[PDB]
Amino acid sequence: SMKLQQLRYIWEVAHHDLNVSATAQSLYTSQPGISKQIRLLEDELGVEVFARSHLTRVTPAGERIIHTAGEILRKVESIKQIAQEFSN
Amino acid sequence: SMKLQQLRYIWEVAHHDLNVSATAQSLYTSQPGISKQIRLLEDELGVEVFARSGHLTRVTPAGERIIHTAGEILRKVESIKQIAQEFSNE
Repeated sequence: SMKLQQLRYIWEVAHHDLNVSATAQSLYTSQPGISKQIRLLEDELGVEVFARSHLTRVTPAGERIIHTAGEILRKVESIKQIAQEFSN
Repeated sequence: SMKLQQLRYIWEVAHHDLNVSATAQSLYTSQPGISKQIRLLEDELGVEVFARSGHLTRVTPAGERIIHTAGEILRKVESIKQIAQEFSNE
């Protein structure tokens, strides 16, 4: 049930200073879409990635999950590079 | 557009002797769904992960590399679930 897009969203929200609207604008998607997908992720993981009030901070569990999400996204980039190397 | 589900599929087909129906049986999904999702993945990457003949015959040279990275990705996904479990129960 966990989606790469969900991992992309939490990584991008964290690197746009927890501003979901700015994240939405840069990823050319809606703010409700991002929020709903993050909430689906958190329900499945049973932990919250961000503290809310506005998002205020990344939680201790969130710091770990986002860091691993970044590793996953770099490996997805590695797959595209492998594909480019074995084609024209 | 690349999906975690597609990385799981190419990994499991590779570890089920390239038998897509056996792979479907283990994952509790349909064989046509799996074959179509792998094809979409190969369309997006522009290379085949498996050589074809009517049946899949072998993993391609790019396929060996891509499946290996897919395995790394799946294990990192498992670690996120492990991290979440340890914090939700603290």
